[PDB]
Amino acid sequence: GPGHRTLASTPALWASIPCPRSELRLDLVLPSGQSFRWREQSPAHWSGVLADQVWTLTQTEEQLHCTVYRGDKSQASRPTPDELEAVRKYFQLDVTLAQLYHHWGSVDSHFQEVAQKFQGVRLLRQDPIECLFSFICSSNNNIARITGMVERLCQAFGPRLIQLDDVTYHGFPSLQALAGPEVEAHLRKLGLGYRARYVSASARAILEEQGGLAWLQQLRESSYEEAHKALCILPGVGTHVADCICLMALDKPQAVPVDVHMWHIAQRDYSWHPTTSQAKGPSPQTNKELGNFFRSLWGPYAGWAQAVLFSADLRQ
DNA sequence: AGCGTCCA
DNA sequence: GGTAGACCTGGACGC
DNA sequence: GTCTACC
Ligand SMILES: [Mg+2]
Ligand SMILES: [Mg+2]
Ligand code: NA
Repeated sequence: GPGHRTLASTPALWASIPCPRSELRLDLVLPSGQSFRWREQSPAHWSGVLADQVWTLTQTEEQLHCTVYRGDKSQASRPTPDELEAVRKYFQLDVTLAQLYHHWGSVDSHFQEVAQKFQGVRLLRQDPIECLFSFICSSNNNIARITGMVERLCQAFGPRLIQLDDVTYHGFPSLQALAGPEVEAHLRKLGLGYRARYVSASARAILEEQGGLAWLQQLRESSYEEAHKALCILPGVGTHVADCICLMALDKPQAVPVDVHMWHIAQRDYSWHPTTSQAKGPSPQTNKELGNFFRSLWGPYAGWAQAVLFSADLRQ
């Protein structure tokens, strides 16, 4: 298929969004375990599926440049303002990150030192279905392997979009695509391990027991506490996966996912121990306490602060 | 040399 | 509710 | 990281 585009080579096909590097660093956000569907197919150019279409993104110092491959056999053209609005919404650019960074660093000198090096780590606003099933795949696993699982999931069950170079892009699967009684065994052949049952069972649960796709909108509109509790009914979704979905797709900025990294960070960088449990190792109680600790430290956007330290810890 | 343990 | 241990997969890497 | 089984 046609080539992945670069900004310098095809400038007619790109349009810009005002966005300084202090507000966004694509190389620190897109491969850091929020979305698993972006790839740096050319140096400094990131390609992936965003609102049912393939996009490539690249930055200059003050602008985010975007290009869209529409693949309806239409003539190539730069993104329209309406199309760019989807990219603006995905990166939540109405939130001003430099002001959050000032607050987090003011209350936390360790955060301040990390943030000096890791500018522009913000939170994507993801589709709830893509986020739910990607994070069901993430538990007790590593980002490289999760990325391959999500890719093969989309390849097998999501609609084909377009081919660029040797890469065939697919949309994320629907609930209905993942709900069949044959889907689990297929996802096992695709190497999802014991999470194959969780993906298929969770799709069935949403369709058969929760009212379908509208339930995720209910949870978007619900409090953090109510959305967090409700998600945990799903097979494979415990408190960490539920917090990932709350933070990254249901607009709960205070949700703080607590994984192996955040636990290591708490111990190493904060010398933290739980005070609501005599036993100090990970447990339902101590994981709950740690998320409350980070919220008390960083404030209402504590989950966004978590994403900064998580991105940095993947690099260290 | 590559098995087998650690780890995400 | 607290606790312990099993668990798919496959890269890192000590021995 | 979540599940299941046992206290
Ligand atoms: Mg054309
Ligand atoms: Mg559950
Ligand atoms: Na420090």
